[PDB]
Amino acid sequence: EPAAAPNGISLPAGYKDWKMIGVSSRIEQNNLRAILGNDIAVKAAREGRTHPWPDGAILVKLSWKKSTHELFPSAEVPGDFTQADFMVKDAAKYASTGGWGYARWLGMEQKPYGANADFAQECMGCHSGAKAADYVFTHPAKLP
Amino acid sequence: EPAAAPNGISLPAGYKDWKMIGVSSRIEQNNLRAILGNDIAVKAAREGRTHPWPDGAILVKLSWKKSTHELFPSAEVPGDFTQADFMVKDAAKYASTGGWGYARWLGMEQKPYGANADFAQECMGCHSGAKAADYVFTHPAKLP
Ligand SMILES: [Fe+3]
Ligand SMILES: [Fe+3]
Repeated sequence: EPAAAPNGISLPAGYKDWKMIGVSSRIEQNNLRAILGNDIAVKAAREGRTHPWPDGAILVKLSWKKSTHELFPSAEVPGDFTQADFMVKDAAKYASTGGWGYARWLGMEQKPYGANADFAQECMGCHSGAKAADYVFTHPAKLP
Repeated sequence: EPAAAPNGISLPAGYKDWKMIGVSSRIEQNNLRAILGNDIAVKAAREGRTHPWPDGAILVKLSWKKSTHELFPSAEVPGDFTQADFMVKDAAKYASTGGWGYARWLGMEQKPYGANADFAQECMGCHSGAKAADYVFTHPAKLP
């Protein structure tokens, strides 16, 4: 089992089996990302209950290096897995980080990120830009 | 319910709840895609049972136009939904098209694509390029 994050959050088991909320590509990072969520999160996302997200909602963003497909150079496809970023909603328990518990695990080896238990202030530094949207940038992708 | 594709393939129910296989960005279309699969596909993907894919495997590629996040411009994020493309493995039934049943539904309106029952030959036009990988371009994204 991977080590916990320095703020005590354990790696959510089973996140590879979760349903999709969106996808993204970060230009500046040369990364492709999938955004998944547990069933609490997915229900919320689909029903628009995101002001705030419900307690128990977990979002995960999975990041891979962009490569190009060997048979189809215009297709940018995942290569190396770089990290898994989580946000766990618990309004009471993480009230100091805006009601979310942040945690990141690096690579296939899944080393928990962060020098100490205050690493999540780094997350907050950017995520506070989405404070109006409960610190979540992702808009759930449209599906019929 | 959406109409069946011209070759008789019905839209698979609950595809939006399928597990992820991968993601991609197609430079020449300015889209983002999510590649999901039914549980047969996902089990095959994860175990490397892709030479060939087993009968019953269904892959779906969901496509959105690329948009830029209003709060973070270097993040390309899904805009409008443009199409759902499906490949249904049945080596006997779809022997004429490489053992795969192809089908595409367009837009939020889920209009079946194709002029007639032979529309899949278009798909085979490019997919034949991936014949060494059982006509599947996608390489499952690697996760821990
Ligand atoms: Fe973030
Ligand atoms: Fe295709």
